[PDB]
Amino acid sequence: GSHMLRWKHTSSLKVANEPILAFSQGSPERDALQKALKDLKGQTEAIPCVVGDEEVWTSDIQYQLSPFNHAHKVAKFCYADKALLNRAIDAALAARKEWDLKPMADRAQVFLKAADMLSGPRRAEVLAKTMVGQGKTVIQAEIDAAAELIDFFRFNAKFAVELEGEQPISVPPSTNHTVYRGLEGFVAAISPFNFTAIGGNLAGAPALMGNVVLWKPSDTAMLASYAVYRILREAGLPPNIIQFVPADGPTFGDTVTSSEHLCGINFTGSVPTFKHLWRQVAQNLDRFRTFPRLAGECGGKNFHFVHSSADVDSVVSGTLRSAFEYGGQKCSACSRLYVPKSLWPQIKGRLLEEHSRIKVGDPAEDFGTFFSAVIDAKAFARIKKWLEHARSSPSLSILAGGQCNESVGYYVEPCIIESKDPQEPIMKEEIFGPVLTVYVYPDDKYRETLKLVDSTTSYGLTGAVFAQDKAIVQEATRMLRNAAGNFYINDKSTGSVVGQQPFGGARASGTNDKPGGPHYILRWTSPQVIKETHKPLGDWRYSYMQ
Amino acid sequence: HMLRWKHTSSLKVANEPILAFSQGSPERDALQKALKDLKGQTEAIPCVVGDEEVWTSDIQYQLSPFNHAHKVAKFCYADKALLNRAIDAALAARKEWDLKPMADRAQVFLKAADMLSGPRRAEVLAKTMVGQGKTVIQAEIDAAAELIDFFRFNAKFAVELEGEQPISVPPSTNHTVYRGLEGFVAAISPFNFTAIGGNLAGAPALMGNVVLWKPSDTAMLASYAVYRILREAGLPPNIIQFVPADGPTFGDTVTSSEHLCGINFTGSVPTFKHLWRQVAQNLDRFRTFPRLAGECGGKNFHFVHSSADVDSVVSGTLRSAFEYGGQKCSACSRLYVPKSLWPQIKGRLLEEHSRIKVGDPAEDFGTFFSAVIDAKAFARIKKWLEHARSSPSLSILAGGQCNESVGYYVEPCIIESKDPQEPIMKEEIFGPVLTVYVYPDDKYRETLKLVDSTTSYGLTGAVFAQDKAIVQEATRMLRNAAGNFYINDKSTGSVVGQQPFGGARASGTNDKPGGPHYILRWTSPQVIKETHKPLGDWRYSYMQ
Repeated sequence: GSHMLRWKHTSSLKVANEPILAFSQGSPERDALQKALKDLKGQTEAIPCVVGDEEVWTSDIQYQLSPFNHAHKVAKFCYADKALLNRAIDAALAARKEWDLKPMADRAQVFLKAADMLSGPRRAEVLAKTMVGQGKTVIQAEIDAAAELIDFFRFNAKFAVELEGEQPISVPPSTNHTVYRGLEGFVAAISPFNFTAIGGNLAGAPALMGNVVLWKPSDTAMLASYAVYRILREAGLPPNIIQFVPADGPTFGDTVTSSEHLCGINFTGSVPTFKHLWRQVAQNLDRFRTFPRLAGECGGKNFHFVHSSADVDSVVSGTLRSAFEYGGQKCSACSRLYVPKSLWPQIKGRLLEEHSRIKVGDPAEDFGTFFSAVIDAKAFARIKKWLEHARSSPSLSILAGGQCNESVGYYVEPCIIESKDPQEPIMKEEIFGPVLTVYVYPDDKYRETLKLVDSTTSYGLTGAVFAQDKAIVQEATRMLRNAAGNFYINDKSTGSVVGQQPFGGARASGTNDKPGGPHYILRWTSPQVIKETHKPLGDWRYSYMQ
Repeated sequence: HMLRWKHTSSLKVANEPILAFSQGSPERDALQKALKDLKGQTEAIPCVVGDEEVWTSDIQYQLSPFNHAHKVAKFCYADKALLNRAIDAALAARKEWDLKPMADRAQVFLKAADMLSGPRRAEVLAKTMVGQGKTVIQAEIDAAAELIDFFRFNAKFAVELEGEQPISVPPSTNHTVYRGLEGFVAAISPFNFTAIGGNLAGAPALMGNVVLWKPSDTAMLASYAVYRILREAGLPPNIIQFVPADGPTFGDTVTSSEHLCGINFTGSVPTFKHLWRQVAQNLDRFRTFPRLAGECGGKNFHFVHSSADVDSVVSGTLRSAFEYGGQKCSACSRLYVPKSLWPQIKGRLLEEHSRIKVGDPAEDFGTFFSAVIDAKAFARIKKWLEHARSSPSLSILAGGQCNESVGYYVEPCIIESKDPQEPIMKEEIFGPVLTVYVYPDDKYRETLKLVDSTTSYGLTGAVFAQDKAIVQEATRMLRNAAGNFYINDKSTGSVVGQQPFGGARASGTNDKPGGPHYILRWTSPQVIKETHKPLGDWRYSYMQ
């Protein structure tokens, strides 16, 4: 009755959130970051595609510009052509079986080592590249390229190693065991400009689970994304496990959805693009060896709802941060504020006062900067068009800000707008800029207004309620159950922390796979169950048949 | 502390015993009585929307497979209008159900499980026997044990899922709310397991969803019995709508609703692909991205190494290939045998074959298996038998007969193929048809590669061998050839909580019903962060 398959005990991992640094004057991290910023001034990095260990250049040359000084080309890179993408697929597939068979703990080690590199010796580098290339301030780069990315790597490693301990029941005469296989084929990872960490997670989490990946990073985050890629390779990621393949979006999607070996798309970006990819997979369903798994996070139109019992100062500070940090370029950013008439004079006064103190400028040169330029010319143009809409629309009034200037960087001042119409298009459409719209509701219609918060937009990502009345908090929490996948009581709608607020929402906001939580990795494994029976089978007949 | 989170508890459950049905036993007496209760009976089964029993003019009949003159049920197809009303009524009931504590929803399923275990066991077994053509033991493992286990184990998994909570750090408290999906779920269940219908509709309902359940026409009698048990166990109105319907009509209607949030499907590859494509076509109409779960069949193998225990190969293969007429997504239909063992295995298979009784499972408990499910299945299987008679690379070694004059009767059939790539080695027949390929002993490794490469499927498979090195090698080589992989056991008969069931390649999405993660497909988590102290400045210290 000897067991021919032997299963080894699996270990556990102790991890904690990466501490956020203060960057106080005289601190080593402030000095190190200033040096790293200086190291990037006037520099352009030539960033190749990487397939296996080969640096590959195509003729389709592209540039990443510094958002706050667009004369500065921070990187020159190139778009992979269809030939290179297909070569990358073939090479990844040829490397997959060995990587998938590697113990989970050994794959995890790569990510734990990368996390330690990011935490210590490479922190200043990835922060500086995120600041200069994506226009983040010190603290926005810190929470993203350091803390969040590090946390994704450590927490997903923990969740993955511990997943192997989730095993079925065995009853004599048999032993049952679940093998957490990677997906058979390759995964396409498509990451956004606004968080360096998201690129690391979109490519990294599937790789952790035994997959091979073609990673198309965001053009406007290339410098920091490549830094992360190199760190993973230095941390021991073998060749052909993650292919670094910047590419034209449509071209990339066409190529990966045309491969019989596509097994997943891990996407963060626009609703229309996610839908397009979903439709391409559906169109090509007959060619795939298996059913591809699509994961998408697709944005929001997020709210701060204020009840008359709210702490005014908390509303003001939390809303200013949520609406304007990183120029409002977060899928979680507050863009609609609902205020009761009774509190509006106080809140309006405070918002306008604090608004006048917000500094917009160069985040590398002036650490006094609250936020800097938006990401690129396309974003600038879109935001400018909304500001013009606000000026023309009778129902919209600009209370503060409204200016923009793209002569040196893509600079947009923080803008506060009041709408008399809770259904105005500006209350519905995601702007991805520093543009806050306020709707003032009569206190006596708070319940009807909560229904409007829930029904006005197509999105379901984040939202906050500010209130100190328990009954109201309970009621609002029930009414807004599906209006936000990340819901906040007396805190701002942005700044989810890995392991604390797993992030994601439904409605138009995506598939809600909750990166940052313990279940996200399950999308990237296809379990097999093995039953070994240790005694001979008896007769095919059953006793009741006699 | 505006929000207080009541502590969650654990739930202890064990597998339901499989009963022996020995002479004089309470279960055998009860089953015989229940079978007698069904003889000559036709139940008129309505659509059920809320508590309303609804009849349309589109009358349909379920026939007893082994005696098709016996109409075991008269039912009707829900039209587009009725399906749309069912959606509307379900959606209006959803919020209250979703807000009900997980433990309270679980209680309905635990009560249903106890009913199925005891007072309703004979009923659901008998209805599965008479309506779907199962023998006593096949009905027992399905309508009792598997269904009871789905209900108890999913309840345990769901209650314990609420204990999976994030880290809280002062001054904030974080909590995950495992919300049901917003919208309705369409459950589309197959004829071949009463339990699967219960799971496809029941698991999403457990997680706070509302469901339109289209049961299989050819399993209507037992499916409605399960539905009624759920309602009696406390399932409120409009949580599961009982809506038999024409397949295309049902799919067209649910995929046309802006409120579709999931399809839980078990059935054919082409139908699943069609539904997937309908959802993709209508993406712009949906309020959210619908979640499709599909289990889509297999072309499953038993691979024999020369060191195998021959008697185990023989009994395991006869069971896997022929129990319930081979009408399992897990059934062995391709057997690979080394030349050195073939004279033994051939001789034993052919001798035991002659002893297999095919007949009426209600009247003769000596029956190994009975008629296949319906006229369409009979015709498809006959086409394959005719192909075997035509093809020069295929030889019928035993069986090959069929007769639909009284029931849809197909004898067990054993075929040898000289071509390991013959279409019969690739395509799912869903009948009692076993094809054998004999390989030279010294080419076992090349043959393992063929096991992996020949078909489009990835569901079940077994290796019979008593050599550790060979088992380790085969296990590695066949890693993606089977999502349920067996060493020295038959490829069918997965048990909830022991062998979570499913596979990839063309076999579906592999969500592993029967395991702890399946329920995650039917929840959309929300995380609530409550901060207990006023927020500070919007400025940061490093800015000063």
